[PDB]
Amino acid sequence: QNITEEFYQSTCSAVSKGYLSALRTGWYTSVITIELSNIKEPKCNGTDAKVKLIKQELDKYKNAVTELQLLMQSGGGGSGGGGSRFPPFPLGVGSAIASGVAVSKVLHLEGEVNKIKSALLSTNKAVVSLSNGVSVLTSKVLDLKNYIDKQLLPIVNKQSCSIPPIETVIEFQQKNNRLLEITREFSVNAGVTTPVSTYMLTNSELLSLINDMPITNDQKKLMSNNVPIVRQQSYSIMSIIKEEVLAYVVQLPLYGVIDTPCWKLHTSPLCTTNTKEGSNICLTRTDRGWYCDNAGSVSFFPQAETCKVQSNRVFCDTMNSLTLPPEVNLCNVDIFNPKYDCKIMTSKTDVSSSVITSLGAIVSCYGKTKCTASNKNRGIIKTFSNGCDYVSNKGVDTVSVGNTLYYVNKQEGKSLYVKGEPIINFYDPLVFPSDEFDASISQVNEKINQSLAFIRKSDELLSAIG
Amino acid sequence: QNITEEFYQSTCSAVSKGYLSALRTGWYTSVITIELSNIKEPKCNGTDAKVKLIKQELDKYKNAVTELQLLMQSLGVGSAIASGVAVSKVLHLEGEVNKIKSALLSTNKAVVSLSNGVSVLTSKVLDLKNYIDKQLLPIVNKQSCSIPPIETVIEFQQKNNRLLEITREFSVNAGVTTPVSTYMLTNSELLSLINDMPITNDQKKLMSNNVPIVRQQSYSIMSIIKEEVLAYVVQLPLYGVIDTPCWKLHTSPLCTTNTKEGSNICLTRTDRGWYCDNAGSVSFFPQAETCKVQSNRVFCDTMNSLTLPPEVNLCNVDIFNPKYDCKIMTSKTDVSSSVITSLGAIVSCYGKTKCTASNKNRGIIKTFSNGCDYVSNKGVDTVSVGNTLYYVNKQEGKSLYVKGEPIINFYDPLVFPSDEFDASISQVNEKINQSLAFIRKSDELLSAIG
Amino acid sequence: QNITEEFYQSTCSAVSKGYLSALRTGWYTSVITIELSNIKEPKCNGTDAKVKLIKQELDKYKNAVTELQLLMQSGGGGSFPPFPLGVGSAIASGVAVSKVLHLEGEVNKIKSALLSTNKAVVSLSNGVSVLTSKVLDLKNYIDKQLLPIVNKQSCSIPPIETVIEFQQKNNRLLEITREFSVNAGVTTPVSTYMLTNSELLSLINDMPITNDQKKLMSNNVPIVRQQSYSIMSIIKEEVLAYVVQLPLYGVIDTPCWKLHTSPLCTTNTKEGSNICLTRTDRGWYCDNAGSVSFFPQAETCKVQSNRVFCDTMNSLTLPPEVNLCNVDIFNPKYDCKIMTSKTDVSSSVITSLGAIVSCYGKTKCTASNKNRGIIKTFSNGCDYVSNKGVDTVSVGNTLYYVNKQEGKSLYVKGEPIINFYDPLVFPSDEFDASISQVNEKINQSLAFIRKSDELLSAIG
Repeated sequence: QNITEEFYQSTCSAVSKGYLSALRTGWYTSVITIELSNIKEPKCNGTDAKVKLIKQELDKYKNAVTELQLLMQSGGGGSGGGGSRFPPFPLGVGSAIASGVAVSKVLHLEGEVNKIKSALLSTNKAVVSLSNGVSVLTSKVLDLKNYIDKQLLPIVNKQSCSIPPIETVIEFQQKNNRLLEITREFSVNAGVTTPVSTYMLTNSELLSLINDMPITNDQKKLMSNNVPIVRQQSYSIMSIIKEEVLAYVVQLPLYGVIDTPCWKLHTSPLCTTNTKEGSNICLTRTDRGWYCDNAGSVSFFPQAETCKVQSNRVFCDTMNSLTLPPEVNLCNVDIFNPKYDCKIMTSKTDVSSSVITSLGAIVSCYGKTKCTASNKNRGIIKTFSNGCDYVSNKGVDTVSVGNTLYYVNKQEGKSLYVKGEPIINFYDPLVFPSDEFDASISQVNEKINQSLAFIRKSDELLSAIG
Repeated sequence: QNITEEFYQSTCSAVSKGYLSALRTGWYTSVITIELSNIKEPKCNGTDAKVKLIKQELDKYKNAVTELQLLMQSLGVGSAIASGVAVSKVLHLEGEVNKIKSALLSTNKAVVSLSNGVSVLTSKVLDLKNYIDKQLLPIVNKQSCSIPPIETVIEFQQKNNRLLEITREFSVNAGVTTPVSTYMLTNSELLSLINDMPITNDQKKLMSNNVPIVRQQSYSIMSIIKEEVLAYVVQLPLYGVIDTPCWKLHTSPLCTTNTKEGSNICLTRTDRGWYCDNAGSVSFFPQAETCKVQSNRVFCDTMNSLTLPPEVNLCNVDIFNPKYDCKIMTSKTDVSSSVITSLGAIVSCYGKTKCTASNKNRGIIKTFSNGCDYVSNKGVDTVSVGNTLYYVNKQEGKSLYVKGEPIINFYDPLVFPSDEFDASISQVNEKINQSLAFIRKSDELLSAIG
Repeated sequence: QNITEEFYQSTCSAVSKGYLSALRTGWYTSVITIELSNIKEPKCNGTDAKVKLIKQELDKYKNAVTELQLLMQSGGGGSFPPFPLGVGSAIASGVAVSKVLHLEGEVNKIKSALLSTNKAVVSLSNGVSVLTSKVLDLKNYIDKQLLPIVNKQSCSIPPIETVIEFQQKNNRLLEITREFSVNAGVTTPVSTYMLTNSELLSLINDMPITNDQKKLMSNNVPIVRQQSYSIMSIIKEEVLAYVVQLPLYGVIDTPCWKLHTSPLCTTNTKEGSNICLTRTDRGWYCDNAGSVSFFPQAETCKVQSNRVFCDTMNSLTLPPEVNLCNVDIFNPKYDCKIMTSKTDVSSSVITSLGAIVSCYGKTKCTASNKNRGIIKTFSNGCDYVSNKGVDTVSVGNTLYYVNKQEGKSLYVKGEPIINFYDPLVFPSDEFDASISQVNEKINQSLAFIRKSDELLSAIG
């Protein structure tokens, strides 16, 4: 690839370029089914150890079915059970599984299970048009019902217990295990699971489902090569168990935006060094996070949690995002530019830290803190002094600030240092607004203008009073 | 249940009513036990395949016992497991292990009163002592290793598995696991425990019907391995508040819409989250991540709650009431966003952003103007703001739009305190009045210089 | 373990002393390997039930190998609080080792290291020298015990013991693959499948630490597992290799103390006409190489007995004089960090051996003993109760349980400093301020009132 990075000395920030987008823009819902045996508790006067084992396994099957019935009588969510942390203040709140739960609700209607049974009578992969009009893919991943009714029931519902061969015991355990594990995952998660396990959907099943999705060939390639990330961004929703059938909705991500350029903004505090003790003013860019070009705008992801990087491919999730004009990138070229009100925040908090970037490290070293960049073999190679500086991952293994040792990413590429005057040095510290939790260049310049003009006016008055 | 929803246009915020409470006020603790074999590494001379398998499984068991021994001893702020830890510290005191042990010699369910006066159900859930001693100790740990049946191999793996899985769960969770897994306590065991608890039949019905949520809000606490017994404490919620009115507050930014650049002021209700009536007060859950909803039933932990006067609800009906000072934030951040409510969607559309509500068949069914607006989930499937597509909840209910003047209009922007990250109506009013007072001091002074 | 506690009425805060540090100062990485058989699909034309079971298990093995192959192509890793806290890269070390392992010829380096032995130090290319372990040899069992049975154009019938034993051996590979597949190749905590308990203990023995540190890690294996990563690296050349990244506790046994804070508001009669002040420096503090390591997110720190396992990457380095904020809040050497508001609601903080209660407004705030009932009804303000005869603390509809840990606590009487502040000069919405910054704003507002009022007074 060409992963590049730029450090701006003027603003104590860095931008990593060269990444390729994979944005989650929508959802694809599918229905997965397991055929279950009707079957009852064994009427079988039996005493052999193999009979005991088969009966124990049939009890595990029966209890799993019971526990899934309990799960179905509260099936999906109440827009779930529960949700993630309230999005940060600017962002919005969504209902992640509203789509899959909408499908799960339809499955609860009477006669729906019968529609699905009669489309999978002959085959394992069929489309069904539900009552509400939506057509869904429907899979049968496991046929217990056949195995128990043909191999097991003939030996347990006589009254006198045909002794099984040990191979039948082992085989029945093998088949029953997936139902058991699906039920465990559902019971401990209130019927909604993420990520989607290999029990909920195997690799072969997921790849077949991906190949049947209404997406492009490039989208199918991207999803197939990145099954782990897809599982990370998927939900399995318990829906129903009736008519000798278990049905759950699997909700796969839909990567509507692909291959658009992304970049990542890292920010560290930029304080004055020239003064001593509590006389220093600090500003810090606040727009850190991921950016991807998206439909003539920029999709901004401020939480480092909603984006997942493999190599140069950035799988972000549009639900946790803002939409901004392209001019936002001017904050990385001309932070005082007129077209965009670049957002900063201020304080007097004069303490040191370091941010590990994609292929480098930003160090904000203030006061008398030990700030150092070192190599496992050759020793210290860069000794920082007061201010905000940067060191590339080339030839550097660790960055040490205070008593904290950071390892840098040996993910390798080319970084460029853009020398420039720190902008904190352009502000008069007497008229500096040093408690802005969120501000902009225009808002801060506005407050400065106001304070200056008041000093102006009151002095004019105090001179005119002789 | 009749879930209802209201959208206050005046304050850009919605309220979902009709839910019913289940608030955890107490803890019930139970002592789960597994009887074990004092066994040692065996002195058999083996070399057979089935013998090798049984030795492997026995060493799995012995390593699990060793792991559990190395475990057993090695808003506000609270600790959720204080009750269970109290019981666990009781069990470490010598003599109590024998108390439970004799209490379960004959039966598998018992009530035991321990030394510091707590009455706890204790339950033997697995007896590896007797299986190992009667089926698996004879053929092993003598001169040379009589052969086992393959049925014995199968059965010993099947039995040792629960101990092994419990040991793993405790191994990665440092001896405290939540939710309580099915290996710690199966569905049958949990239901029996519930039916034997000293609680109302209302609580028995609620807990029995909502086992997964009970697991969500429970704890398995590793306690002891002594006297050939493994004991852990399971800690279950006691929902001392049931069927009281709960309601959910959703909020979104409310901004001026005209006309140019960054010349707008913004204001947002901050009190969003779950509310439930509780002993003549309102329990507020601000981390609405902590409440779990099944149908119309909201399960919350009161330890994650704040307590408010009932007058807090006035903020929904009249944000300028005298009695309660409604908490808001102010800002200038004029960005488009959307909140997916219980059965609708709030959309705050500002600037060039295109905002839409679409049905899966009719295409777009609403195009939002700049400002704060609402849409019901009747005939709406998705809400699209900018590049973000949200699906709306499809739980059904009735949704009422309460027309009103956006209160951000009532504010003169030239004296608007647009920094207030935590404020209220009256704090903003006080700052507005103070700025006006400074203005008027200067103004009447200069009028007087004539 | 002498846990002591002091409550400071003047500042509505409390310090619990008497703890011992265990700080994650660094990382230790090693490479774990499993030997795998190549094996193609068997194609033996037999249909005995045991043959069926063997071929099913081989299919599970084959799909596991394919899932690991996919995870290799993606790679293990291809890569917050505002108090300026740094932004690290947790698995950068292990990912560096994995990156090296991807290169041509490194697999054969480890393979040649591990023919004669099961544990050996390998020198890979980029100046990395890693301890390598071989923890399962599936290639030998498959190629000796299984392959003759099943690759013969007419498969010999296996004994049932072979079916069961193959399931036993294949289990660990299957479980490791399952863990990796739902975590995108990076799992934490490190499970007993990734690294069993005896394996982890041996790896601990072969770390470059003092025997005291080895004892500490081996006695708190659950904490070590919680603080460790397993990074899938490669499957190729009949070898599966994944990197294990263990915490490295370079600082242990130094003094640690925890600071708890609670809002300190004015009790007076009227309204939200109160001023409120709160120390913002809650969290853990540990002496560290002549400085104080500060952990503001007390979330990041585990506590076992009086030992505090913290991670330095969630910490700030502070001068020792920070502790002076616990003695004189107004001392000039260190500038104590506070916050202010008018926000009037009651809360309670459970300390190590007590409870701070900030009871404001018309709230029922009580402290109860389980056998005696309510033993204190808190009056409006900030107060403290010790666990000596106190079991629970109830504020509003919320019931907190007090820590019953044995120790001694000292109530330190003093005048609440919120009373020193004039409620009209008071800067009452400061999200993150200091004593000095509040004094600065108060002086500025006072000066404005002085000038404005005297000015308009002299206009006779």
